[PDB]
Amino acid sequence: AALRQPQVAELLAEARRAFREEFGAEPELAVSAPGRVNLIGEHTDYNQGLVLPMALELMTVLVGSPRKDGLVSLLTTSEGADEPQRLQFPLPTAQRSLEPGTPRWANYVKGVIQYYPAAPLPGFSAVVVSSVPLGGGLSSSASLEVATYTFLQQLCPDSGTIAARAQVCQQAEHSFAGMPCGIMDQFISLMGQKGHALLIDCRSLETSLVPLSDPKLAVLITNSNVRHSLASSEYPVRRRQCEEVARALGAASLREVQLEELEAARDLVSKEGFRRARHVVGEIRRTAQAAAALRRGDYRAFGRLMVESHRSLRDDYEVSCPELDQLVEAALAVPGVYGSRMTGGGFGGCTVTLLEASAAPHAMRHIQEHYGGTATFYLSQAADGAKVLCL
Amino acid sequence: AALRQPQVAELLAEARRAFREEFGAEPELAVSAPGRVNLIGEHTDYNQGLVLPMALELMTVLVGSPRKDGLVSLLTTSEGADEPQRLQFPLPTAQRSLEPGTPRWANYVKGVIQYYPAAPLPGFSAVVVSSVPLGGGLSSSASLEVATYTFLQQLCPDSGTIAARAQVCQQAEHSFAGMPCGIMDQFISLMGQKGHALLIDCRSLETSLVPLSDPKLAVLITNSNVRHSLASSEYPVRRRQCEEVARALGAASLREVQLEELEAARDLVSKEGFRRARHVVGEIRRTAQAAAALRRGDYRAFGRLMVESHRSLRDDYEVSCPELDQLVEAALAVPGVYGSRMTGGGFGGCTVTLLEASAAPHAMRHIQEHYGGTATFYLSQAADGAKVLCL
Ligand SMILES: Nc1ncnc2c1ncn2[C@@H]1O[C@H](COP(=O)(O)OP(=O)(O)O)[C@@H](O)[C@H]1O
Ligand SMILES: Nc1ncnc2c1ncn2[C@@H]1O[C@H](COP(=O)(O)OP(=O)(O)O)[C@@H](O)[C@H]1O
Ligand SMILES: OC[C@H]1O[C@H](O)[C@H](O)[C@@H](O)[C@H]1O
Ligand SMILES: OC[C@H]1O[C@H](O)[C@H](O)[C@@H](O)[C@H]1O
Ligand SMILES: [Mg+2]
Ligand SMILES: [Mg+2]
Ligand code: NA
Ligand code: NA
Repeated sequence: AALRQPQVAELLAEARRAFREEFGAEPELAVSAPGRVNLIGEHTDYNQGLVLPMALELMTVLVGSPRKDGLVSLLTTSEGADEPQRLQFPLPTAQRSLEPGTPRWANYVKGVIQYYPAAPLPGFSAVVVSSVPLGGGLSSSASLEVATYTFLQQLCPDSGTIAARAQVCQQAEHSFAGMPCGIMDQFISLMGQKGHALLIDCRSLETSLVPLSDPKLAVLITNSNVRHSLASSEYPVRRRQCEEVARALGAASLREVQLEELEAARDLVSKEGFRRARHVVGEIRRTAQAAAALRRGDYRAFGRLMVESHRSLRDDYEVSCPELDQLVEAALAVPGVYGSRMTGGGFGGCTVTLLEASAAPHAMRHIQEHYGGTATFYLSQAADGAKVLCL
Repeated sequence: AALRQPQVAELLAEARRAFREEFGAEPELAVSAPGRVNLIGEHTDYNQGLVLPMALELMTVLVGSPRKDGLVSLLTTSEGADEPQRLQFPLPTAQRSLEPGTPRWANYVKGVIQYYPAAPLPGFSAVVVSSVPLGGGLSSSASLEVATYTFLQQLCPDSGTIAARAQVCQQAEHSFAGMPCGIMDQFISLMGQKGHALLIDCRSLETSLVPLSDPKLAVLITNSNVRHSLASSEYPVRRRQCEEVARALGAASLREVQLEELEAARDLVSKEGFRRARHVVGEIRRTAQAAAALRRGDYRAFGRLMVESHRSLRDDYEVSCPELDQLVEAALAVPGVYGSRMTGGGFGGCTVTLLEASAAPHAMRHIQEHYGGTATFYLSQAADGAKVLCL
């Protein structure tokens, strides 16, 4: 059975209750920002590549009020954050910028405040609630960042585009969480549309909505509930390796490189560098092709490209893990599935399976049996992106 | 001088004031929906073609409150609107539906109510204010429809998609306003992102957000301050003319006819229908070429394609008028101007001019000095789509 995904009104109700308790009054302001699953296009965003994510009904809700004292007071209800669940700190000033510290979870919020481009920002009181599993590879980090950004807009309206907001949150993750992420997770949290995946061009920042308007078609997310300790360990190593292959080929990014230049420049780069870069040029072509397939309603072919994505991620990019491999195989055994693959950064988190809606019950029953650990499941539809909730 | 474009704060404050005077208390809810300019792709939307509009900073703001008495009570502050500017009527029920009546401006709101897809809808009191000029060709009609729709979502949440909202608003315009528009104006008012043009495929309802972030580039809008009612007359004539050329060629729409295939099929259709179809099929091709020029920052190429769109609308489609053609040829004589063309329906309304930012002041002097009438100007950036405003 799939996990019940609580609606915005339920999270917003728990957020109001926890806030009213903590601060002594009803909060004035509220926002939501969703998590995400990448259908295909993994380890391409920081290579100026193509990705095809959708926003989930799994989301972070922030409620709060402005203060007059220039302090920030936070409570997260998520049990997976490092303690304390409470933190206060002063707004950054001309005299003193914020610095990352403990607890680590608040570094995400500190970073978005630090880089928020509009002034004057007042202090505020806020509670965070989330149905996005922390560390699940469904972007709880981006969801928290974009909820924070969208809350700050309610206190002090910004002047810029949705791309700039995504880049503020990305910068927060780089400087304050030490995670050199690409733009995808922030961009989909902001830009998601109900009943659509987004083809995102991480070079141009052009976005194409592709309809997911088909009740025969189900996206199943399977959480391995494994988080191996290569996560924010081997991810920065892959990004730097890609960037060295590009510079040693004289390209601004691997987006500017094709498999034929790469094969011809094999002696200019490490054996490992070649393999990383082979995944990325392949993956960019696969996600352009997969987008076109999805538009024409050719699920068979989209599934094929998904399974080629998994193989490439597992062997050439080495960011899968026995648990994710086992889920992907178990899912491909089930009559009615088009494809299955790891989604997110890897070394744990979730798989994304595309299949016939009528197969979902069997798919779940099968996968859980044929999995060593304990999988949770989500039947997900493409959700809206970040919005204001008027209290 | 460009005409001042009021900010959302100034429009909220006017709407609340008018709402306090009329209904005796502060409104509970607020929304906004923008007008639009079409950069290229005219009279293609209802031919299942391509369009490239952007949302304007000109907008409609609805503020209101739910009622318990199943009544709708409305006031517009637009002095352009036909008398009376205030109106009360019951919601439709099982037995009885709303019908188009008088005043005509209220039919846009009656229409969105009648075809609003979710229940139950309470009665409501609302004030509308607008900075979109009524009848000026920047789609005050779609702006009013989308702001009404977005307001109805606050009373009674809907569960369909962004495209289904555009269709409800299009249907209201067809049945209640008697104007068989395509989907462009409703779609951009819903889907507009600040700093972006929207490439809409009106066959697949696929959309691409294309960035417009060269601040040396500007979009000048010149209102002719003319409108002939050769327009409400000839729009539906052009539409059926297009439908009978497709039928006569065995195609579902002119989107299925390539330009060279149409040139070789001259003998299948009237020499009038032929020229109508040549505009359309060629405008669809020009829009894909214009999108591609935008993506590589070729404003010269974009500009020349706008001028071909204009010459085509003037000669082949015959929906320009002397005022629009004087405005265009005056703009093209200004150094720094890339292109100029009539935008929207025709027979009046505005031109759109792509020029160097630093040339705009000279262009406004030249165009006015060389125009037989009284031009008004707007220097508009790509703006946001419809949204909720929290009071
Ligand atoms: N709602 C939340 N409350 C507290 N901390 C959160 C919340 N959402 C995310 N986090 C923080 O972000 C971290 C997860 O980010 P990351 O390791 O990139 O995984 P993912 O984004 O894939 O879930 C958590 O360990 C925690 O620090
Ligand atoms: N804010 C408004 N208040 C009242 N009526 C409005 C408003 N905005 C639009 N309308 C209605 O829409 C009509 C104009 O639409 P139309 O003739 O299609 O021109 P356009 O959409 O190009 O401005 C007005 O005459 C009026 O009936
Ligand atoms: O595709 C891999 C994926 O991994 C993590 O989710 C990062 O946050 C994204 O930017 C992206 O790099
Ligand atoms: O492109 C011409 C244009 O004309 C009018 O604005 C209609 O409202 C739109 O649907 C479109 O057909
Ligand atoms: Mg993350
Ligand atoms: Mg109109
Ligand atoms: Na199991
Ligand atoms: Na004049």
